[PDB]
Amino acid sequence: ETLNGGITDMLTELANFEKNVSQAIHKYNAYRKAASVIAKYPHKIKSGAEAKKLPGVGTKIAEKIDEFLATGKLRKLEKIRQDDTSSSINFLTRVSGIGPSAARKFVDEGIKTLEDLRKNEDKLNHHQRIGLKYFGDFEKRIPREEMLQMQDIVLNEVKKVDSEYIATVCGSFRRGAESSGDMDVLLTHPSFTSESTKQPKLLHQVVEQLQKVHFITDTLSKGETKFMGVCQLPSKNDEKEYPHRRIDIRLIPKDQYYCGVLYFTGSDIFNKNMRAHALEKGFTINEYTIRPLGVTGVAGEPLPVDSEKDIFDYIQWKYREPKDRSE
DNA sequence: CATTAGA
DNA sequence: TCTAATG
Ligand code: NA
Ligand code: NA
Repeated sequence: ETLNGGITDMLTELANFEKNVSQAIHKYNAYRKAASVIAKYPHKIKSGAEAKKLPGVGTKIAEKIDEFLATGKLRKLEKIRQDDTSSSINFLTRVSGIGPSAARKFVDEGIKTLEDLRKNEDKLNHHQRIGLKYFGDFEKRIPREEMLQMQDIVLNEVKKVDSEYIATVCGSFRRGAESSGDMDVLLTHPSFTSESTKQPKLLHQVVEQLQKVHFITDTLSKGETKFMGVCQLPSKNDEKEYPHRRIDIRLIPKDQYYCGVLYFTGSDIFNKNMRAHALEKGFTINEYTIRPLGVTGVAGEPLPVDSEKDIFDYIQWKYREPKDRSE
């Protein structure tokens, strides 16, 4: 957690670079299992050889660990950190819609900068267009203050469209959080579940409602169950307009709402931990259901959930407010 | 780990 | 269809 800090830090810098800059899946997959285990290690790594005794650590990484142990730096790391090209890839990538794949391509074409991007908006598809368009706003965190405003809006229209709809703002926002990266709305309706063959309109209707009143201002992607777009708070009695914020709404079969809601609320850790608990308690939990575990090894049979409570009860735990779903 | 776009 | 990109 800190005893192995720079080493795992370096290890991860390395990993990242294989993946994005080069296309070295393996190498990259390498650096990471390494960084995974040396991080688990209970003692201060004093040398290569020592590290070396670990699973995943090879001659390769070892060598690296020595140089870094020996001197506060690594050359390769020093070179990459300099390198224009690899620098560029790191940057473009920050643009929603721009992955490494495209990052690479643009670069080799000569688009390195943000400006570069503009002069060639034409080489970009929609997503990247918006991504570029709202680059600055997309990077800004979302105040809880704002979040409450946003939330207030969505729940409102959603209702007006159908009073039978159930929506939930999941994420850190849900768990207290003073800020947030983007709004996630979990949605379901009673006429939509595991069997009942869809009703795409169900998503569509609300997306529409939202655009109608000007909340959603762009669409990154609209499918029949997942909409990914852009929103914005009505810039009041002017002098101050709001940022463009990413937003995603997802339709869920009423019959899996809670797991889904559980899950999305996180935290990444509470999950696992909650996840690990249900196992002993003779169960299984994933994004959608909860299945009693059978002896033969595994087993199935989706248990009936009407609230986040049902889940807890099931596994006989303490209903934990979201606020405290921190770990 | 799954869904949407794209070409 | 495969492949990319967010989540
Ligand atoms: Na080893
Ligand atoms: Na990006």
